[PDB]
Amino acid sequence: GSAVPFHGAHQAGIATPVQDRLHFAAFDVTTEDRAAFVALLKEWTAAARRLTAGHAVGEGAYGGLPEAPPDDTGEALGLKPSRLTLTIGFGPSLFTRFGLADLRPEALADLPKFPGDNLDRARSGGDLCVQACADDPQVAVHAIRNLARIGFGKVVVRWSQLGFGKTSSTTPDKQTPRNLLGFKDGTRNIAGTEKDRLDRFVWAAEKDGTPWMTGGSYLVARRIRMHIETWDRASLQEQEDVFGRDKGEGAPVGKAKERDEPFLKAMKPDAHVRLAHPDSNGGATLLRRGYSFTDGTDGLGRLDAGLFFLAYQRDIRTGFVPVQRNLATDALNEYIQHVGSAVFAVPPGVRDADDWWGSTLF
Amino acid sequence: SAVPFHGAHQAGIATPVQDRLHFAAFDVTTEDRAAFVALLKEWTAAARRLTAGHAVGEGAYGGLPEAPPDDTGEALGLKPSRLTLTIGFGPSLFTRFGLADLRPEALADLPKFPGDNLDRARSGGDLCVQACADDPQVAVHAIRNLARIGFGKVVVRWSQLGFGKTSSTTPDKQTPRNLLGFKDGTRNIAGTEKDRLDRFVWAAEKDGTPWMTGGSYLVARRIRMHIETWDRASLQEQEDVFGRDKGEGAPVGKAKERDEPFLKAMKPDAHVRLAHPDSNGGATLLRRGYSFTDGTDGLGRLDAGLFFLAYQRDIRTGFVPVQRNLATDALNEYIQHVGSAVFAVPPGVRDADDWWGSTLF
Ligand code: HEM
Ligand code: HEM
Repeated sequence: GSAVPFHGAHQAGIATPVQDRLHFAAFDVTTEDRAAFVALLKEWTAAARRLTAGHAVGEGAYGGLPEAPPDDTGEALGLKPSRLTLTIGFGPSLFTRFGLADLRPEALADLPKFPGDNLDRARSGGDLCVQACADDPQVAVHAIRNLARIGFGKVVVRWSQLGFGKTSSTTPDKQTPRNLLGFKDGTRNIAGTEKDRLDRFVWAAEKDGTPWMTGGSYLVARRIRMHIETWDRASLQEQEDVFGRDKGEGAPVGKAKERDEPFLKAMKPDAHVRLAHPDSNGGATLLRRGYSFTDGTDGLGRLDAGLFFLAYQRDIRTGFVPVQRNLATDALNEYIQHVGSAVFAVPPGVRDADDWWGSTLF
Repeated sequence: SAVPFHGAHQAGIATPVQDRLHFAAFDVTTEDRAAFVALLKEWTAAARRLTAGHAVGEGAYGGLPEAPPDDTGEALGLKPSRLTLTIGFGPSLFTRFGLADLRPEALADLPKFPGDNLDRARSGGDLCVQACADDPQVAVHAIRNLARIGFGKVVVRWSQLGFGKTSSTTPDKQTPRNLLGFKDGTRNIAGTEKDRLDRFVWAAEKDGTPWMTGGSYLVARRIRMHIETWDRASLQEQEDVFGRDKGEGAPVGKAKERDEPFLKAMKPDAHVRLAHPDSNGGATLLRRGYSFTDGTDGLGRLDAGLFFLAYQRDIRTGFVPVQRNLATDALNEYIQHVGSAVFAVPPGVRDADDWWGSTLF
């Protein structure tokens, strides 16, 4: 229930241990006033400082003037900080505004069309995003709700996504969670202690060619529907062939323990782990940080399940794109479909109580 | 860490309220009474396993490679997490299997209420399973696997995820707050009150339907909140809507949350005043609902609210009179009922040989 420090060279919510709950919101900007938008950014940062510490935003949830609405909507009163992190990102469409065209980073690449893509334009894109992660879903909702409220008239929510449970790990010393297909997800990720690997693969460096992004990262978000009816009638051998790990232990095929190193030649040629592995992609490596979701039924008598996939990388062109291209022949494609997509530039961290979100850009 | 599955009553009604909810309504697709009884028996065996934290059937792995696993596996390595599984039968079940004359009179259809805007697709249902647990993945895995075992005899009509408190960070006799920011549950029937449970919650044999003795009747209402509207109301408006202050949750004019309300100091259309048993001829409810937030609708608005669950000894003397009295509730300005269902929740599974529905079939 402890707090995660909000200030740093990097934003929390990336290398941070993965919290149990996600509330992800993408916003469109509805003001042309660059000065108004900057004011919003400073205001949102002040609220984030309170929220991540478990304090009410503004002057609190009650005790103000009786005839004025409370500053804080109040549903997180009495709750601990619950490891809340708030991570902000800027979509490519934002750089068409406030005369920011020349500042859009090369590494913020538009994604090409991928085979099987069936993207819903209304749950894709967005001028910016806020990733709220916490162990308590009420805490995450309260944060998004109160940010949107403060931004009323300058931003609106385009689409949002709640994840009821993580399917990723930045802490290999703790139990690896399972996704809704029943497999451990997160074994060979990048850990928050591997500061060398984070520099090489996650944080944008100054020499990369966009100085304001130094210390930031780039985020790919993909909403992926799972065909659980199809999956649930496949044999155990089929399911394990698709991945290249056994279902029970999550060990690479042929080996005994989850964390034994995969021997790719023993896997089927179209096995997910074989195709995604850095060694098959010129060393391309990703920080995976996704969550499971279910949004009711599909109206055809079945549950509707999926995975909200999130990846952080130093350069979308050298991270997500090569690996996703290599999955064109993935055996997993038979059981999933990508139905939403968006990319963001995640700026550097808020360095101290004088700094603010996006200060290096504006 | 676990809640016993067997008893005179089903668990998940008087037992401690768990942090998360996965509620699913099912429609029945078979006409064959025997095939349905067989499914009820299979479901009971699976529920025994799930509530103890074990996989269904012969497990999630280690079986014959050319066979699909009995259990879909996403709860491997998790704990029982206080999972309870509570089944109920909707009025429409009784049009099948020759059961028409066994429908309890207390399982009454709900009137249309002023301001209802009920989504047909998220209403009704031949039966329900309420899955409560401290880990949402444990609850989802239970619904996912019962549906799979039932495939071909039942389909999922609608499903709802909900959250209450998070018990790892929140003390347990701290009242949870709803998404309007007000404490919710202060004056409620507690699981410790055996006498009030008998008076108000459990069906008795003299009520008229012997096979329902020890069961209860369930009303589910999906209630959307107009969040953005609520959040623009003054603090005084919000407190006047309920008749309690927002910070402490004390009845107006009182000092503490648990001070008994003085109804005459509340506005005549305040929610607590209209819902209180003294304003409804003594009618008293066991509320056991959960908040929901499903995302955002087409207008950028927050799709969130209260998934209201009330258990009672007779719908006609429980939910119906109280809800009728809310016709003029000041709260109506900020909420809308958009889904509804009622269910007869049978008596408990007595022992290892018993099964869900045995007293009816
Ligand atoms: C529903 C969609 C997906 C599911 C169920 C899934 C499942 C898995 C599983 C079970 C593993 C093995 C354990 C681990 O090392 O984490 C894995 C590994 C991995 N996945 Fe996926 N995955 C999905 C989508 C994706 C996508 C879209 C990408 C990249 C575009 C990706 C990239 C990777 C990578 C890089 C690894 C680590 C391979 C290694 O280095 O050993 N996955 N995935
Ligand atoms: C979004 C919908 C609703 C919200 C936010 C809400 C909220 C509240 C709040 C804050 C209280 C006072 C604290 C407490 O004793 O629990 C309360 C009391 C109560 N409510 Fe509601 N309520 C809702 C719907 C309903 C409905 C539909 C019913 C019945 C049909 C109902 C019946 C009651 C009862 C019986 C009490 C106890 C009053 C007393 O005995 O002091 N509520 N509710």
